[PDB]
Amino acid sequence: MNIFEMLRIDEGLRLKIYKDTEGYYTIGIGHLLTKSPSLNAAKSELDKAIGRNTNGVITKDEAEKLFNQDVDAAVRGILRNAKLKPVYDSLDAVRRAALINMVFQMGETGVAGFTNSLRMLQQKRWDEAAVNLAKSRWYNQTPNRAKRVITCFRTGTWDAYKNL
Ligand SMILES: [Cl-]
Ligand SMILES: [Cl-]
Repeated sequence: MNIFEMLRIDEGLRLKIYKDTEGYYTIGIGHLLTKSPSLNAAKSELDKAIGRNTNGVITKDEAEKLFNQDVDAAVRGILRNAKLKPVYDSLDAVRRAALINMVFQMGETGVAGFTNSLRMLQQKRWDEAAVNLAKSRWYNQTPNRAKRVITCFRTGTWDAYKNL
């Protein structure tokens, strides 16, 4: 198991423009296009991202290329973020993957806001951090995914993703 496989399970793969859990235009493997309510604005972002006139549909290869970029960017956002970097550096491989997942989903800013959970992760107080992470909009809106990520923080294993 790895970050790519993990996120592929969490996000799925769709080759046509679609709406995410928040109603935002997205495509591929959870690649957010825009928060604007207009499909045309979404089509425009897509063409700009892919480099061609897409008509809202992409190939698998195209989807995978956006995915590669997005993971890379998440990692880089973590390393450049003063609050996130130290956490990330303190964690083991599985848990680092969990932090990347949250950043991929909610952005560097959103995660950097989980101040208390971050402090707990850094201190390696696993059960306590899992309980704190659950007291969030994130958990209440996407509970199954959140439970999977949280299990990773709690146990340090990929158990929640094995079967899927
Ligand atoms: Cl892009
Ligand atoms: Cl979910």
